[PDB]
Amino acid sequence: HMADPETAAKFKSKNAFPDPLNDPKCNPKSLVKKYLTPKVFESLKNKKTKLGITLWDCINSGVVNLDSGVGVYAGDEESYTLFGPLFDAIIEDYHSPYKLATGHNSDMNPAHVKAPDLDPANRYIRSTRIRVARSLKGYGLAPGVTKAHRLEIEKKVVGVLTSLTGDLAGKYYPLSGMDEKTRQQLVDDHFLFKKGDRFLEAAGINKEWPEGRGIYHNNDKTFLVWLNEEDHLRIISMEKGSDIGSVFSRLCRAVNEIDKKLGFQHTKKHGYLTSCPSNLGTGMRASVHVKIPHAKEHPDFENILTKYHIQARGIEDAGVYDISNRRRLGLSEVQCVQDMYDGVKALMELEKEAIAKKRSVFPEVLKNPEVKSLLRKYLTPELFDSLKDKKTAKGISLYDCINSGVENLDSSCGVYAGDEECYTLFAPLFDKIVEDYHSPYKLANKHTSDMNPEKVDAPNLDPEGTYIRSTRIRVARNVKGYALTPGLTRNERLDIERKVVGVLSSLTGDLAGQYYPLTGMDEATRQKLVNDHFLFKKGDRFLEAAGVNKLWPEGRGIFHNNDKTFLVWINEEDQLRIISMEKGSDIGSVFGRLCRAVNEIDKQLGFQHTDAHGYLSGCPTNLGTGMRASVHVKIPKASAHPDFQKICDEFHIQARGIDAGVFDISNRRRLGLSEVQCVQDMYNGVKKLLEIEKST
Repeated sequence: HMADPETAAKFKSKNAFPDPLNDPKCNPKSLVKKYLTPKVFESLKNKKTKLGITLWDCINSGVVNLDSGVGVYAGDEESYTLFGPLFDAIIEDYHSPYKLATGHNSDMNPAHVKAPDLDPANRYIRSTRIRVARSLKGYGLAPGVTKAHRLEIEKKVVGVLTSLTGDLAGKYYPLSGMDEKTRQQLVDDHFLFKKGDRFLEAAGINKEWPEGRGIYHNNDKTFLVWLNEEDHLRIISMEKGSDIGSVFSRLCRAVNEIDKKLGFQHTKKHGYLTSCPSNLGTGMRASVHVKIPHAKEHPDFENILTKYHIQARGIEDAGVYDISNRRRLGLSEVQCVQDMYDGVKALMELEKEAIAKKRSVFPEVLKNPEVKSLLRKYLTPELFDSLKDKKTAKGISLYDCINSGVENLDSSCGVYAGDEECYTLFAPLFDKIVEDYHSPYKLANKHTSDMNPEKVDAPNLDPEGTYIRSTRIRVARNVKGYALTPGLTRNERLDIERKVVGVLSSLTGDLAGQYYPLTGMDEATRQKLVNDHFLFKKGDRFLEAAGVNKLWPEGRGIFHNNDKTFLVWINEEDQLRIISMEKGSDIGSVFGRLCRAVNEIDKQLGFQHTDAHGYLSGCPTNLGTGMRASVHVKIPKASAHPDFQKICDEFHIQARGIDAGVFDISNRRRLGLSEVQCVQDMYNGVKKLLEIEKST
């Protein structure tokens, strides 16, 4: 249960049977204990491979580490035959029901896999990963490879890897000579490996550490190679989402190229040769993270697992399971992936059946009297019945839209739109909620957008900042051509991030700045952002239930200008949250800067917009202008003045408190007035508040 190398060495130096295998501490499930019998030991203790590999070399880790599951490593290919009486038994046990006599067939042609993307909307599956172990022709395996040959392997591999093009293009980092900065980065990406543990140590695998070891990854960070760790190659293809077809394609592309140029250790009986016999055959571990708490309780759950030879283990994450293959010998890589795909699909269809069933009925929780959401107010059972089966082109149902209000009974609204079509297809519900929250606006009135700052007449109110401390204007926007945030697929969100960053990086003048993706953000970048109050985090339970938090934090990021007067959040609650900000009183300048930035983005990308709703948002509260204009101002005199109420009411502004009696003055309306009108209203209102605070 800890390594005892000193005790093993006594027996090894005498070439005697390892007595500690008969030690009560030893794992009674140890394969080396089970099959290294005194007679097996006697028969094989004097044999050596061409590389000088002995039986003791092979069994050493299993004696040093008595808690071992397997407990042997092969120093070379010859070890599997010369020490066959040991390895054969171990293999056929671990890999049962596989029989070496049956033989193994490899298949790394991704075109043999039929895998249409299971879950692009990411309703169930969270991530997909495929890993294979390989060793190069012409060398011993990792426990027996010579110092010179490990270096030759690294060199040959790197030559192929750095030749890779397209999405496989990337960079190699040798462990030897790696600086602290790089080490930190690779840890942050979880790409780093360190000196092997007690098991690899005792196997002889750690020799010459860290010479000849290295890490390669593509620029997308969806392809990773560990070089000369436990095997010559550990090759991993991975990404968020469900697209195992694309993951396996990328894997195959790289592996076949290496195979072509270099060649792999491989036999009919064993498949690909690896250091540990657990990794023979396909040498593959395929893994999908999927949320299936309902399918788990189904009586056909274990039957599906058994049928496809997969296993389900536990991994915010309730109901999430790691589905993985149990088998590597007797099925091809193609077959493993297809079983993985078919198996997860069957498990997913179970979850979907359970959910469609529960969604087939009016949400009983809404019947409760003390629930006061607009959802409850307007969602009658007849309305529910007339709409519950209709779906948008992007696959959004009514229940998708109302889910957050059903899961969060204490919501105010409780309805999110997954896409533009929701506002039309589920209009009998959405119209009522829009006109309630945005009262007195009527959708029949329609909305006029206006982002021309020259139509605002705003001579600077308080140049000294005596009363007005800061001025802020934010707009929410969503990019035309996509779902809204709650309905986004993985690829849409990534496309949005890519195109927005593109526009933002092209911004010149006082709008020039830098982007900070959340994915792979370091401690110091974060801290810096927190200090400026620029950082955002994963959405709350309302956003979580609305489907807004999917694949967090992929596709999410932060941009700000050098002056820190311009800030953009990407794919937070809306696809775009755009903020212009200043100390002092100059609303015209803040709005002028905002318009310059928003209009440029509009021209390049386009926004989601209708005549009736103005700019579209997943949250109906952010429709129209999607604007929040904010002025921080010290107004003790006028807050007590009796024209105060009249002023706030005429100009549709409201004051809330916050260093002094600084009040936040913000706009009350978003639909029925243009951005220009909103800013002009704010200017006019604040002007009158100032005239009272300044009278003598």
